[PDB]
Amino acid sequence: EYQDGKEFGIGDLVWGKIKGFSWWPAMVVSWKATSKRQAMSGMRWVQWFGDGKFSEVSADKLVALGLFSQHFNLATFNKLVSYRKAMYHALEKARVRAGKTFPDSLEDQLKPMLEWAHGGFKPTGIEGLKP
Ligand SMILES: CC[C@@H](CO)NCCN[C@@H](CC)CO
Repeated sequence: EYQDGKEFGIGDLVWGKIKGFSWWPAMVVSWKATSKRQAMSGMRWVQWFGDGKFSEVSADKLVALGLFSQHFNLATFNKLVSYRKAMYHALEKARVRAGKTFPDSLEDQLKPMLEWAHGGFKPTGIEGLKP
């Protein structure tokens, strides 16, 4: 599955861009997770953080979550609680994968995770976000 010459494999944390939305964090999943169909060549099933829905998205409309500063939308973050919730769930997954720990509102748990992400996911850097 996903042998089409494009990047992103199962478990990869990504930003996904679907028409009419900010870049949104997601995880690349197997089509078997979706209960739908195999993805067309050149596409990936992703599951969006925050709402848990599945979309078939072109691999060219995906970027690594680790490219964080570049794709994080501060306006969307300020405007939408659903986006903030998505960030939390996405960064929590990132955090556990990287072996990272932080020292309790949504915005308060989020604060150091966001700082971590925005700052480059130190000390591991983005290699720590790998599945
Ligand atoms: C319209 C409902 C809102 C709240 O979850 N969706 C947030 C955006 N996430 C969708 C688009 C990336 C994925 O369904």
